[PDB]
Amino acid sequence: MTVKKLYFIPAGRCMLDHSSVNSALTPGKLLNLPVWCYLLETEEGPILVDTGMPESAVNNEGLFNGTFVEGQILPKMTEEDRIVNILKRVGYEPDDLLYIISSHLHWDHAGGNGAFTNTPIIVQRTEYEAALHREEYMKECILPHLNYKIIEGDYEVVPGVQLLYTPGHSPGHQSLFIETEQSGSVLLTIDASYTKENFEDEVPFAGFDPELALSSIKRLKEVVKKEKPIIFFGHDIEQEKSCRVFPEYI
Ligand SMILES: CCCCCCCCCC(=O)N[C@@H](CCO)C(=O)O
Ligand SMILES: [Zn+2]
Ligand SMILES: [Zn+2]
Repeated sequence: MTVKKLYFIPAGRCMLDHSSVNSALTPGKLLNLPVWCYLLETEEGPILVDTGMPESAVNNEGLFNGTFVEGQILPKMTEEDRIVNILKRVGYEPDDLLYIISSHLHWDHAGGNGAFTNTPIIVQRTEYEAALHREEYMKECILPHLNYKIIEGDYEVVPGVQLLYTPGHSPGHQSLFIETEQSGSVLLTIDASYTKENFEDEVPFAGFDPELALSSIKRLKEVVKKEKPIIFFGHDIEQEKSCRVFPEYI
């Protein structure tokens, strides 16, 4: 009925201009933000939520030089942060995983997807379709021959693991509502809100369709009012200071 353990796994970092976490701010200060993956230990097996950054980001802060985000996004990734290495240190190989869940196919969430060539990768149809043509998607995040499990809308992965369709930040973004043995209800917003203030205070942040993103935040607030979960945001430096991280779990 519940997930046995929910692990927060640091998967490197990325510098992002602060105007991407609060659209009102003047550009020109970068923030060193966490990149997360999550590992769910379930009765049916281990499930990995997101896959970190692509190998091209390893020791390559200048990855986005020459692109429309030059100077605004700089990966902070070492060899240790490649998802296969993270998993091996934790105690898994890619073919051990039951599912991969892609919140969305942005570069720091699906950069590791190519490592999983057998495991089904659960991703929203609207996200998959966007990734095929929109400029903000890297080739590494939309590789053609992976075992995609394309879904549409809300979806129950296994008992205790619910996906909530939360488009706006990206065209097919999805968040997770998890029931854990130790903590009960947990909401992982992922990038439906980078920070607590994006969520609680509806502070605008980077997104494909900010209006739609706000509607998804409103939807999540309805879920929160009903379920009273503990809530974790996508790239929140303040919250990171108090997060239990691997080998601790919730
Ligand atoms: C030109 C190749 C792709 C350029 C990537 C554009 C960035 C799109 C927005 C994005 O992926 N933001 C990241 C946060 C900062 O790394 C995210 O959604 O987590
Ligand atoms: Zn994103
Ligand atoms: Zn993100």
